[PDB]
Amino acid sequence: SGFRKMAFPSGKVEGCMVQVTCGTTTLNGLWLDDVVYCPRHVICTSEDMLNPNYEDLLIRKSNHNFLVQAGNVQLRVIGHSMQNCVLKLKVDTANPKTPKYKFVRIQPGQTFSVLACYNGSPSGVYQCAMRPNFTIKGSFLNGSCGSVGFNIDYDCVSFCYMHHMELPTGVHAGTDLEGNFYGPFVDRQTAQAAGTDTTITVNVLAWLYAAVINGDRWFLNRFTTTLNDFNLVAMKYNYEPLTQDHVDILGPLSAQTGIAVLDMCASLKELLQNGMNGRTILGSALLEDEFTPFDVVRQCSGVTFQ
Amino acid sequence: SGFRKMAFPSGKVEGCMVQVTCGTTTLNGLWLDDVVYCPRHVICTSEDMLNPNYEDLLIRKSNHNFLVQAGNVQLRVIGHSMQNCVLKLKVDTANPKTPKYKFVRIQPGQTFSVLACYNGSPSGVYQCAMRPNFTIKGSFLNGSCGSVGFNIDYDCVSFCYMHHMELPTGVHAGTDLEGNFYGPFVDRQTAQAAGTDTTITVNVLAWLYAAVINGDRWFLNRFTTTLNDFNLVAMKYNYEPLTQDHVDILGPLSAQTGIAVLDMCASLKELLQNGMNGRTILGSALLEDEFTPFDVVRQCSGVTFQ
Ligand SMILES: O=C(c1cc(=O)[nH]c(=O)[nH]1)N1CCC(c2ccc(Cl)c(Cl)c2)CC1
Ligand SMILES: O=C(c1cc(=O)[nH]c(=O)[nH]1)N1CCC(c2ccc(Cl)c(Cl)c2)CC1
Repeated sequence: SGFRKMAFPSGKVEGCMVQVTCGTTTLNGLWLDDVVYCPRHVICTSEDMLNPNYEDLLIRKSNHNFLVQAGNVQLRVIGHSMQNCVLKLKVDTANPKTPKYKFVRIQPGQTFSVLACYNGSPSGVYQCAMRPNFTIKGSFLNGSCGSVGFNIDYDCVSFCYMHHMELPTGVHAGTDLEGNFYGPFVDRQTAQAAGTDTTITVNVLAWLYAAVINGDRWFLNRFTTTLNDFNLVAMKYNYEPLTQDHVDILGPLSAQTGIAVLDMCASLKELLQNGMNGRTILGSALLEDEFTPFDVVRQCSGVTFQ
Repeated sequence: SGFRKMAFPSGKVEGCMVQVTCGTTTLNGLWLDDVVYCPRHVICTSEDMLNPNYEDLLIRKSNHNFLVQAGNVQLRVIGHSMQNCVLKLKVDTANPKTPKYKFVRIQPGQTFSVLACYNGSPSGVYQCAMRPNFTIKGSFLNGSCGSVGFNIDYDCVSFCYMHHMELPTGVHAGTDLEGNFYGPFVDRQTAQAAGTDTTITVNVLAWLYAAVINGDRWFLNRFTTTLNDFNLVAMKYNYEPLTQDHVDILGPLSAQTGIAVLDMCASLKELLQNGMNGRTILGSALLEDEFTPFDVVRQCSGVTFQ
């Protein structure tokens, strides 16, 4: 038993991280087969950051302007191209540590692991969720651009996020690995604001099921509610509305605990209206929304990876 | 910026995990050079667990009773011995992925990363602290014994924990890698209780400095206090007393923020006496004590590893 913010093991990703330098700008790249992927703003200088014309900036570069290092080994760049907001550098050596991988775009409410890197060297791993406003609440310092987010399904790494920038409010924005931003952001150093965030309701319910599995039961009651009665209260508290698909997704956790989803919703309704009265749930005094139903199942029933 | 529960990258450890089977009992082992380390209770059966005589149980075993698998490859066991509560299995092949490593015993209040494993396969990584009562608040299911805890200093993995059991209250107990338990526990299935836990004060202060670094300042004031006046309040709230060594350890965070340690103690004194009034610090509504001063520095100033 127990419940922790658990990240995926990062070994398969650590061997794909490299350092990319162009001019006096250095950041991280992702080396898969014979291509290195990195944020295209590596080709900017101080004068360009405010209103860069990336087509102009790239045509003025040649392959030898790009220094790629995998630890000690230098990788020879033999080609470059731009795909949306990511740069693809063709190199002369295929990465022998390339795992089975795919590029997926995730949805708000989904979670993934971030391998934070500096100078091509992995520094730490943590779990976060994609917020409804398409930002993530990460932990990133200068030099972290090009760090990636990923999930592991069996033996396959699904890359879903490449880090590009920090917004003024301290949250983070980036792209999928095809270079398309999450959210309405662009890779220029203008002041951009994220939309208002909401709480991910299906995740809060999954976390309450994890609490019950671990012996925290004080918030339960025998009331029930309907989807529509719940959603009326949820919207008042800036909670995402709950759909029938969400109910179905929680099925396995309902089955395992014997507490119907709409029963659990009645408990949540109560917690939203009267607070938690200085009591805690799984060691938190706030309702946690960055565990998916799948995260809970994986941690409270146990699945490994190859 | 930002602040997350960040674990060390686990790649260097993932390649040392193997599966150990003896009879119908299977758990995880740690394969370094030509030795596999695992909890000695792998040699117990249902009849033995309550009052095992490990010397008796081991003399009745031969090398061929131990099945060790590294993925597909079977490792031939060519010798066995017991060192305190860990079993050492000599195998015919040295692990080619053995990192630079050392075995260290950590102190209460220190943090480390746990690589949770099942059937020799890494499942997740998370950060925890060694509690003052020598337990950890982990997340472990059946089959997790032999999972290890570690820190990474530069290129060197310091192994500090091997998982042995879950106590009745849902917390976890284990040994260092020399097989000596943390705390007053023994590897038998008797009911054992942990002592009362306390809050790790130097860690709470480090976390308040991280909050200031990240722009949460609402709890500051201009009061100051003395070590002895603070410790009188701390003991009333089940907080570990604060020493001059702790003050010195926080120096770099005092320097970076311009807030003297005893000033920060006055803020903590206030938070303990009046609570947080439904305000939050770094996204928590409780005082967090599982980040060391070194954890904060690493995350709020940036250090990588080789
Ligand atoms: O490395 C970081 C960084 C990331 C982070 O999350 N937090 C932090 O403090 N620093 N940089 C700041 C953004 C910079 C940039 C330059 C040019 C463009 Cl066009 C854009 Cl969009 C961004 C590159 C350098
Ligand atoms: O794998 C787990 C496990 C760990 C955990 O943390 N949580 C959970 O639910 N299960 N086991 C329970 C302890 C068992 C044991 C058997 C014999 C002895 Cl002598 C001892 Cl001391 C312990 C081995 C199997």
